[PDB]
Amino acid sequence: VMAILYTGPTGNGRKPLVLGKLLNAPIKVHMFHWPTKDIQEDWYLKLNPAGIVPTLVDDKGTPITESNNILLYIADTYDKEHKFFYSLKQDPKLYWEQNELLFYQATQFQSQTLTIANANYQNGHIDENIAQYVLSSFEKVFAFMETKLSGRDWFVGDKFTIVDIAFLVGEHRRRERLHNSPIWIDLKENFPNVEKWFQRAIAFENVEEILKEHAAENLYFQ
Amino acid sequence: VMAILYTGPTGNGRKPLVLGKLLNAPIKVHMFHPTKDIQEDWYLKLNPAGIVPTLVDDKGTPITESNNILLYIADTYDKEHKFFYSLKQDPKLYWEQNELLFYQATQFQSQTLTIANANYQNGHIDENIAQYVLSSFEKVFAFMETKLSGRDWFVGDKFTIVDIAFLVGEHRRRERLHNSPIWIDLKENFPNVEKWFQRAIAFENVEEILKEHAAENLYFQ
Ligand SMILES: [Cl-]
Ligand SMILES: [Cl-]
Ligand SMILES: [Cl-]
Repeated sequence: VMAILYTGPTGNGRKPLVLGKLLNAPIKVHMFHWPTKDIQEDWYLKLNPAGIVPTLVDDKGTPITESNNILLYIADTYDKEHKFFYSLKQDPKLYWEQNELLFYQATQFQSQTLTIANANYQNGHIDENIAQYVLSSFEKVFAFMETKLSGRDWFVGDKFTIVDIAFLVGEHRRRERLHNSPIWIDLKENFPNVEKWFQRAIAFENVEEILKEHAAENLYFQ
Repeated sequence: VMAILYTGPTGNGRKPLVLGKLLNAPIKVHMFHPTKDIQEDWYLKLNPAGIVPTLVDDKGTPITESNNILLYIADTYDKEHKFFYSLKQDPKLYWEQNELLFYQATQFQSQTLTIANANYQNGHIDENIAQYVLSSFEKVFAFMETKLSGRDWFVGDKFTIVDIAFLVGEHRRRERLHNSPIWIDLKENFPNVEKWFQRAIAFENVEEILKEHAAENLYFQ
């Protein structure tokens, strides 16, 4: 009956978690320990054959998967005032900007950087070849974000939206996990628009409090 | 006036090309001539990421990200919903459609094919990356094999933009990785996926559209 969000304290897991809480949506949260063998169990793979978090099981029992897609689903379903997103009829221009940035955040930020790094981290090391790939990918993503954020406060329209949630959660994760790594980049110096935007996004309502609930340590690097 | 699709001949680029051509949509296509054209100022104004493809709509607005362009062209030009499911009409299939477009872009392309293509140069790829790429493809194909079990198409009962997204990625995988250390033959372990790929390229004139390369002289095709 009631919707259930199965998730973990990760760059992808935290996105719909933040949105659901900002909306006070009737969504029960099942927070996995991290890492967990639960997502390899039969019952989970039935909900999400990709074997990744998060999964939202909706109020009819159907799984919705892919973090940035779940953002869209939760907004459409529970954000009745459109506080955190733009609908196609509401404002088509902004709707398409929102959609493209959710694809971009997923592919060019999360997938190209954090997911690749974590998949190739073992025993306190990421191989130099992968490490440089990831570093160059971060360089590209930050150049893009810096440009997009030029002359504005938020990614889309004139307010904090699901696009800001997607980007802020990835960036918060990067700072949480990679500050002590060979692939750290300090934004203060070369990407001032992104830094300014991050600080205002993390400061929005209770976003920071939500993210702190299951705070993680930096990855160890020899 | 007319919408314009700027592309190359790539895993992302052919997706909106295929849909547009299948719809006989009023979209002019310009293929750039390995190119640094996409670093030019006018192009960066349309797509600050400096990549292809970009669709500029009939009002001068750029739409980016291949799988998103699929959705936009479908909403805009697919009046009869031949190639997609709308949220209003079929919300259940709409969300399955949306999640698979995210999957194809992230797990198939970004996390796997893109990494493979970038790191396989001049017939060589570092062993550690090759191993990452192979394990990733094995997982993705297994997923697709599961999704396609007892089905002809990825979503609903017809060829859709999800099939377009997956087929273009698979076409590009074959075009670049066939004679390499990270080749995988689907016939061997993924027969559902092989059968689906053949069915998808055989759909209408898909195979023809995929053969299209830049015109020699003319700006548009
Ligand atoms: Cl996602
Ligand atoms: Cl895409
Ligand atoms: Cl990509």
